Amino acid sequence: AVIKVIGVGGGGGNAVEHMVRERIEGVEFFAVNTDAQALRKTAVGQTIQIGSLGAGANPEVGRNAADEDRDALRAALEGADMVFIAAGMGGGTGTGAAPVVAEVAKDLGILTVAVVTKPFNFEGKKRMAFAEQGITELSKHVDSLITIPNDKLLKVLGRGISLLDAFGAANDVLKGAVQGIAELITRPGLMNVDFADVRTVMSEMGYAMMGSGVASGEDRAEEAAEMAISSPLLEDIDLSGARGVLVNITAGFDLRLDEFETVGNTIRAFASDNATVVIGTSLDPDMNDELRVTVVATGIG
Ligand SMILES: Nc1nc2c(ncn2[C@@H]2O[C@H](COP(=O)(O)OP(=O)(O)O)[C@@H](O)[C@H]2O)c(=O)[nH]1
Repeated sequence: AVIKVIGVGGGGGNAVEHMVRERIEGVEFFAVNTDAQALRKTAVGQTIQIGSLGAGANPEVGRNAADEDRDALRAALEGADMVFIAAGMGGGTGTGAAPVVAEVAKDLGILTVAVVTKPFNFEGKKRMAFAEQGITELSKHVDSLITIPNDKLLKVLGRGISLLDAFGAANDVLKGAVQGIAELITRPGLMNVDFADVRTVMSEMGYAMMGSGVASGEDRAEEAAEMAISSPLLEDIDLSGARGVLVNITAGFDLRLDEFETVGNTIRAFASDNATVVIGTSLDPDMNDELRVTVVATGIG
């Protein structure tokens, strides 16, 4: 199983570095950027410089830069069963280069999943608009596109929170989407899913969203699953309208087979009977009494 994770532009590079620091098991990390100094400071193993004033923040340099290096991108990606593309949309490199990265992955026939953010509203109308044109182009070359509007992450951390901390939160959610999907394959627990099942729920489906919950104690299965369903990242989504649902139960060695059934029944309660629902587990030996449920609805709208 060969899974590659590609951070594109500055924000995406910070995200995959965060995934590298905290470890996602069984995947290869790449950083793609035009800024050579950015890639030198990055702690990711594989880095791919693409491309030949106030012209870096323009998506078209990013697109042209990646069009000029398709063969370099193609060589990094080939041989992969699943590619994840991480980017903060809104800039010049991520917004322009990520859809080229995607098209290259999908023209090689790889299951291609985008996980990207929309900028905070304080970043200005211009970056909000850039981000939306870039997501539109991205959605044409990806099997699933998971969007994270950064403003939802204020819904749990308000305050006069640090700009450092706001973007650390976006790093964390990007990592949770990637790890929620990937480690169902690379780190299965008692109930393993097939790669075919993962393929069926993500493939040629369009818009997706992610939600997560964690819980402890005798009822952790029900409360973790219901916390995921009511995650603010899923607020405006009618889970009964999603054509696909992927569910990752992550626990330690103490996962009970009746807890898996309880997460399953609770998710299937809110899911349409005409959807593809896939419930799998992941084994994290250092989780002791905590149970994580991550829900990915695909094929929405
Ligand atoms: N996850 C994450 N997102 C970021 C970070 N910094 C910026 N962003 C978001 O990414 C968007 C694009 O910025 P950036 O990646 O630096 O521009 P680019 O390199 O031209 O694509 C910004 O509008 C921010 O909303 C970061 O450190 N981590």
